[PDB]
Amino acid sequence: ERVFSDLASMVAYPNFQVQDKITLLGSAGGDFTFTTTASVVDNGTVFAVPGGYLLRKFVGPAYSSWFSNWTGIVTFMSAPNRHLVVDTVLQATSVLNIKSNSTLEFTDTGRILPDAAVARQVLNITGSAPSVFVPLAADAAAGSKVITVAAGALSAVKGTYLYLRSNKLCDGGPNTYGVKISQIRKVVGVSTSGGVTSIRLDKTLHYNYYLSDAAEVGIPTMVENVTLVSPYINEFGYDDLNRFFTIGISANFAADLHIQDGVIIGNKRPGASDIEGRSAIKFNNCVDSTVKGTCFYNIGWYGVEVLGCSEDTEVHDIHAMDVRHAISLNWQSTADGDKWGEPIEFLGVNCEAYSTTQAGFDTHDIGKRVKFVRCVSYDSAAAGFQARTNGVEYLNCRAYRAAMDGFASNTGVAFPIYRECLAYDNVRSGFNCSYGGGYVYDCEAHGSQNGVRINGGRVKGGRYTRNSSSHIFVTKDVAETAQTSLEIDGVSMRYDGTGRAVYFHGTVGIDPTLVSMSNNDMTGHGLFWALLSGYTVQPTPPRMSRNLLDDTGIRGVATLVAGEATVNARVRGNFGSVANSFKWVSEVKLTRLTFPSSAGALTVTSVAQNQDVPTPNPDLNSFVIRSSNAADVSQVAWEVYL
Amino acid sequence: SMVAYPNFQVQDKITLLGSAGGDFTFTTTASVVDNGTVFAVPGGYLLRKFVGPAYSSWFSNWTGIVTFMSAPNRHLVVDTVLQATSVLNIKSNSTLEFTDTGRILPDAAVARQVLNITGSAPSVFVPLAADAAAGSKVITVAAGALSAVKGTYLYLRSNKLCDGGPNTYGVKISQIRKVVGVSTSGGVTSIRLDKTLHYNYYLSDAAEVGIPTMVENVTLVSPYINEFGYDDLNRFFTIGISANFAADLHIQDGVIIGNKRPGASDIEGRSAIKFNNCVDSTVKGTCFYNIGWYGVEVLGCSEDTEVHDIHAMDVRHAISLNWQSTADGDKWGEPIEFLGVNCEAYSTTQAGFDTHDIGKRVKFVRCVSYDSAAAGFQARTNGVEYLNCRAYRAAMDGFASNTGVAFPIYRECLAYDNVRSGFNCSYGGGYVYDCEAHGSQNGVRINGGRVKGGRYTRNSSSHIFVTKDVAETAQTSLEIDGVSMRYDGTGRAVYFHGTVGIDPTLVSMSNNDMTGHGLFWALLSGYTVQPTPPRMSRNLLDDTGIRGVATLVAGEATVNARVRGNFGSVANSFKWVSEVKLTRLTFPSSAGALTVTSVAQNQDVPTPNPDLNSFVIRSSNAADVSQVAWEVYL
Amino acid sequence: VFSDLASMVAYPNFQVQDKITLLGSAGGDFTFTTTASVVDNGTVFAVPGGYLLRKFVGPAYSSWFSNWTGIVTFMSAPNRHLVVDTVLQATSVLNIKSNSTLEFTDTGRILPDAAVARQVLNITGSAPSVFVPLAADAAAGSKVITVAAGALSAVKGTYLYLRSNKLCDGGPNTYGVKISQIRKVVGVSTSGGVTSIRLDKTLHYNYYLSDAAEVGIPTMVENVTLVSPYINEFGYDDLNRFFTIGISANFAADLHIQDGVIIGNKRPGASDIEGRSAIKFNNCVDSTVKGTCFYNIGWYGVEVLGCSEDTEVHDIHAMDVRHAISLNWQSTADGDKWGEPIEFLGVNCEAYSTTQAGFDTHDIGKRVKFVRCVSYDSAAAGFQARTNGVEYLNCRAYRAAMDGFASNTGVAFPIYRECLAYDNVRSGFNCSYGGGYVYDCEAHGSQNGVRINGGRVKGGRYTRNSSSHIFVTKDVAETAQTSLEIDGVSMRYDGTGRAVYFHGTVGIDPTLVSMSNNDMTGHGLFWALLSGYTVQPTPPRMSRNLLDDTGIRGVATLVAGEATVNARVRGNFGSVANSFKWVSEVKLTRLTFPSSAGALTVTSVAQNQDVPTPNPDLNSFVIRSSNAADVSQVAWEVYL
Repeated sequence: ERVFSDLASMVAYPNFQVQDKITLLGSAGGDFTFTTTASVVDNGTVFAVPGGYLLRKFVGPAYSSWFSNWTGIVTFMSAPNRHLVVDTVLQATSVLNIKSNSTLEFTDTGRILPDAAVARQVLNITGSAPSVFVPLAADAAAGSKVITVAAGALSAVKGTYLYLRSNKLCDGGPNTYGVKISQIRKVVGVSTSGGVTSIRLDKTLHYNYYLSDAAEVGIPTMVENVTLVSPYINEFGYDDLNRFFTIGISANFAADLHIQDGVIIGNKRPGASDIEGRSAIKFNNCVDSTVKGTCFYNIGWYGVEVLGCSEDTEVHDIHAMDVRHAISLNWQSTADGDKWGEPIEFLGVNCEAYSTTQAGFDTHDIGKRVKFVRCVSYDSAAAGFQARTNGVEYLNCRAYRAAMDGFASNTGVAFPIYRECLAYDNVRSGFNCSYGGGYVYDCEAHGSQNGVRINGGRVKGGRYTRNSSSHIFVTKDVAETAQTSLEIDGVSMRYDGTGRAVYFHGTVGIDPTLVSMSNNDMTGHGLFWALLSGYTVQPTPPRMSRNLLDDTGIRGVATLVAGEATVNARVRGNFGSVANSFKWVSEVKLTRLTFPSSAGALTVTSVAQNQDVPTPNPDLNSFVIRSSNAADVSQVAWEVYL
Repeated sequence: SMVAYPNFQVQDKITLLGSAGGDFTFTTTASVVDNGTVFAVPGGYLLRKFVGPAYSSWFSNWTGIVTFMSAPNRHLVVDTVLQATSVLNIKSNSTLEFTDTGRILPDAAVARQVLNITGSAPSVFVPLAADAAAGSKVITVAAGALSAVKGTYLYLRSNKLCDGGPNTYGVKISQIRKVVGVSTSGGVTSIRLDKTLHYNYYLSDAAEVGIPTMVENVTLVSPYINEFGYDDLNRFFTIGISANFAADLHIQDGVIIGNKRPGASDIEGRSAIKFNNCVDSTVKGTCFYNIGWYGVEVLGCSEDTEVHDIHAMDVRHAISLNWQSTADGDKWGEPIEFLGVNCEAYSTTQAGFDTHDIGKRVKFVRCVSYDSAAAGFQARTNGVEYLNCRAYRAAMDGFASNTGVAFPIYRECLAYDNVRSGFNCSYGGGYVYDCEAHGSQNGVRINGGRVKGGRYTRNSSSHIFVTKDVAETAQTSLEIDGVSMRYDGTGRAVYFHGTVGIDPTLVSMSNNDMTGHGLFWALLSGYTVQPTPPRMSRNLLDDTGIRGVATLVAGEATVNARVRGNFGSVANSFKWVSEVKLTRLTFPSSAGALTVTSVAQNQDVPTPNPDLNSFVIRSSNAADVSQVAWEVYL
Repeated sequence: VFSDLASMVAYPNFQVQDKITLLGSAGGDFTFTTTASVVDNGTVFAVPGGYLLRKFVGPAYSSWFSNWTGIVTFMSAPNRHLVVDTVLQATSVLNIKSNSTLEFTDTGRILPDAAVARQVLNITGSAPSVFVPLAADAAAGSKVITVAAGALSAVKGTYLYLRSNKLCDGGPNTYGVKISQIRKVVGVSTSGGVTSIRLDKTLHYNYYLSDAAEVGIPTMVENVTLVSPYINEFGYDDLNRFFTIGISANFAADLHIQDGVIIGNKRPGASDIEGRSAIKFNNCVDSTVKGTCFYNIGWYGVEVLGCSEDTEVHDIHAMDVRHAISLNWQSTADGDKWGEPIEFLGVNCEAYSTTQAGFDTHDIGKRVKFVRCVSYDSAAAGFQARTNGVEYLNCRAYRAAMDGFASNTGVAFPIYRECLAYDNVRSGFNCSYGGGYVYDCEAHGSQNGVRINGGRVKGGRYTRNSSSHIFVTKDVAETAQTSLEIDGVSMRYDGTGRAVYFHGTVGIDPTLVSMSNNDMTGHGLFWALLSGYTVQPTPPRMSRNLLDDTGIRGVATLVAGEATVNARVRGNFGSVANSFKWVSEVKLTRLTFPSSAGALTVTSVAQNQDVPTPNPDLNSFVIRSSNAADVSQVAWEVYL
């Protein structure tokens, strides 16, 4: 039974015995056990004394308020299997490394303030790539459950990881840097027969790993099962104290790293220029890792940066304000040598971005199986969403007030897919997939120069309004890009006092006959449903089927007399030869409703359009129904389409 | 008795027993007594020594718990059954967490609120120095007009009216923002905000800004308010958890029960959870039973609010975004950016999921309403979006708008056995995309907009009902495209309501599946003169006798087929006939232009046989011997 | 004070007033008591004269306990919160009771007994011991049920279990499982000899007196939270260390399982073992599994059966299991069974290398939905529906050995919305058993993109399918063909299969199919495949499809009432049984209006037949007028 009023008194005491009950009072107080066994001093949980060590007695988490200084915190977390609650405002003077099976948790008022003297990383979760590789014993196709190596070449330990690579190029996107393939897999079974060890993986392979590509495998060092609960890195007012950092949380070769909530603020001054590499959270070669609920303010580079062969990565519920990209999947520069890995299986869901300096949500030109679900970007300085890898899918995303395009692909990028996405008041376009096609399904764009820019693919369903030039702009990024077939079907693209329905860009080589337009609502555009520019000669129109161009004077019944009737109706057409125009006429569907013996074959002719000045009256447009039988007196139903 | 003890000295080492007691320190420094972590004793105070959370079991009384929570930076674990006699206020950077056994029983002597999380409105406003349009990252005020501290909040308002919906009360705009940057130059202070402005804030509307005192960063973990059996004890409350001017309030799981008797009448204002002027706040997983008013009420300028995974049973609305009555003076704020996801409602006394007539960017995703006494879902603000929601057995409509409300959007929503209709957007248009309605009087009631895709069955009157709430509402164009609305022994495909002035020519019907309806694909009532029909393009009406090949003899062939039409003049009917598509398959020199005539329909005496209906293909060339493929559409 | 526990518990003269401390392992403060206590050797110890109780606030810790037996004893009561901060070696089932939480630190584990395969965690209520008849019919949607006054005592906040002889109606129900539901009492009143019991949730079947509808009081285990359960560990198979069921729940309410890892009740990649599911929910309500990972499981990852209602499975990863998720039937071979799942959500789940279907139901269950789930490398299907009207939203199947998505014998109309199927061997979607609704889906890399006997294929996109994109067929010839709408589908030629294959062998009538506004570009004369017809069948109705991309719109000027137009007009006019007779729809619109304007028609369709490669830029048709003087300019558009 030994009681001490302060730390210095306790640690100077020379008479401790192992059977003693020991108590410290004050801000780091607690109960202690004396031992002679060599213990790792950290001045919070272990203290040196004459004759041995004092060990704080506790179950559950450790608390930062137990520690004398930052140095001790770093020492404590240098070991695995730690649970530390940050319940004080810590002043960092070095990087804090976190090891396997560890949790760092913050209370409402816990903080790590970075060092104002030197910009450095705050939290590191750092594994490493293999130092040596062995060849696969045989090719392993995509979908393989097992890989094989020569017996004894590699220690395969169940529950640990392997890192596979080859010279095959990443294939998710254009991959302009020529990044090579890699994947991280967990060993779940092992068997050896005939000199070959067969290693069963948790997940199957997503590329063909071939010996002709020097397919090989090594053992990485992973940091696994790290939880960061409510990390609070820096604090508002940081810019008045010149207090910054580089990367907030940097992970490399981590597995099951889960980041929940928290706030990461201020590795640049508010509203200031971007700073290369200064991402808030960076996942490099991480597997089964997540960021859920974290908020980001005033970040020099990306909110969450995902690169290398990061696989089964998810970002949910983040709010990112004044950052370069809220989320960016990244490439790796091969300027200085080979690099390996693209992200595979990425989900961003229910995330919000405000005032990004570049695209709200971004990929670079590699990555596979990338999905964004119910994300929203507001007031981007560039695009709301930018896809640079192929076939990125967007489900129910929204972009508001982007300086350029709500959603866009980019040079050489193939067919992003937009489903029920909504674009409002983006300056240039709602959707810009004019670089290499797009699939635009049930989307809406309102308040742009053009609702969609597209060179080929499909615009199916959806609704477009308040677009000053046209609702759909068939164009290219550059003239060299190939136009492909474009279907526009079931789209509501009515006239609302603004632009035309569809703009064909002759300037860059658009052939309108590669477009087909079926069952669209183009009501109100009259003779001005199309905009054309840059044509040297009048081009042939798209195929057009059962579109709606007018809402009045569009169905009725006529009675022939002597084989003919004149019908007043909003029939329409252009019969001129002006180069930037189409020659076209309404499709008038005729059906016979009485059946005299003089019934003949019916046709539409004599289309006249009222050109009263200054205001034309389309209700005095007319056409003639003529029968091949000059005695025809049939009643004929008529319907006017485009 | 520890507190009555005469002679404590600072050095003295201290222990309170009693299984919920502990270790203590003496001090003379002034401390706030709560009889749980701090006690007055002659000469000074005893402070409990602990790290991590406090526990309710440490406190002698509810009043001590209240005093403890009256300060910010508190973490309290409720590990006992607490008997409230006053409101528990929670302040910033605080957590209230309940164990499996912890509970707050409401005050039995006074029905009152249980939890309050209450910030305050600004005490003074200053005008904006310049117009700030929607999308503005910065606002300006005269230098020295107020002190804007980075990390703190601003409350902006003007006389511009909220614009999310009809706004019949004339609620004015407001928003709450966080200061992230401040610069002063040339007598103007420019304040950079976390999030951009969502309205124009104009000097002409007396745009102004003040500093609210927010309660920020509160977490309520598994709140258990009241318990089953409460009604036998006559133990109720008014509002369970009331928050105003809060930021980052997060409520997780828990159960809130019983501010009315089970199945009893509603009580105005008795919401389980109320969010007024709250930002970045959420309710996830909570369960609600026997609530007099709304499960989660959301009002004022609440922005970026989410409700996930709740279950609400015997409540007025599970979720309701609200208006504010301006009868006694101006009010400010509509909700902006609201998500309800994966929520369930049972036996609501009014709509399952609701808005009033203001609110912007409101979305409901995979929510479900069962057995509502009114609608499953009610939109009273404009452009509410519903994704994959479901309504079962509502007493009126599965999904509905209301008077004056524009264009709800329904995407892949499903309506089953709702008495009146699946979807009722007859008040001001609707967009009904790939939806389904089964088991109603009418699948969809709609005055204008779009019904695209989807599938309709078991509707006794008709699948689609083109009508209005009142004859004075405008009919607008209606597209009906790609809809499956087959005959299944019940109603017709489309009902045109002449009584309220519906002009069928404003309707267009393309590529729908109307198989089986025969001559009775349309219902019409209230027409005094036969109306002109909708445009119709390549719909399916029959599945048999609908494609073949005919050979002309002397320019003619008679073809048996399920061709159909009505040629009469009855006011409540359409004159129409099949679209028969003809294509030539052989190419004699006598090939002429082709036409359909002599449509005849069988009228056998018990049941007509449409396989014996016929038409004639006639050529303009009297010697034509062409083979002609024919296909029958509506 | 003491220092080890033989030492503390040997002490012969404890009295109630003593202040006691154990130093070292499992250390803390204690007090003495003479009241009968449940010895657990962690929080309660027997001592000369009575018992020592550990003093603490908040959770207990497994590090406090001398052995597994004590852990089991502690958790045998309700209202327990235990943190597993050690590696526990199980030798018996751990039962968990109401209002309890079992939480694991990253290193905490339960290692199963290597000597005997048994269950690890049990959360076990019980069915009623007695039932009483309903006093009146209670239709679906009822809020209240009635019983004779005094027949049963219904306590607010407790539960009821309702059943009748009516058969479960979610699917084919080949075992004849009967209906049941679990409901919570929220109100009770009695009048005129009848007790009316108000329920939390409404009834989802008609409960009729003619079906012997009855109700009893089950004993539920309620409010159990399992935080990060870690069951078994990698390398278990080297120690022959297995189990049967990992977490088995029956008659539980508000059981919530968060994260954790369950591994190894079979050897890696070994044969399935009947019944050895990782998690099993039987007759559970308002219960969830979120985040859990599963490896090397003999049966199902999550098994859901009985009248489990309002069950959700989110965010799981399952690798080397029979099914990741399976809703189950109950065999009635030895007697009557009751209950089908009602209201089930699977969201954001991932399956790899399942030995059978990735995500599964058997032939009962109502209101089943899978959202954003993904199956990789299934040895059977990615997704299998055996109950009626299972809905799939934005789900993905990759490289299944059979079908990406499939129904099965006697199963009606699964619904696929925006689902994606890649490189599944046989098909992307196989709903050829009983119809399907295939909406905006994609299938790439299969023998056939979709196999279907009736229903709708609407929208979507199909590529790289070796036989055809759509296969109109049946499982067996006895299955009914119903109408099939194919509309708005992109099913272009890309060097692989045809657009649509009509299976005459099983009696497919092509006229029951309608094809409108599809993109069939590139297929030329080979847009259909037919087999097993003995007589040329009549084709589907076709409306405004795209078959060619070049030579498909122009303007012709008639001369003497005719113009020859070179265009990619197409048709087949032969009689070969496995072929259709058909021709392009050429839409004609007059652009000039001479007095000699007559009615227009297409004739003389001529198609180049150069060997080995035909040149369709040499195909032609003639526009002919009824007026031999017609000189009209005529717009022409070529469709299928």
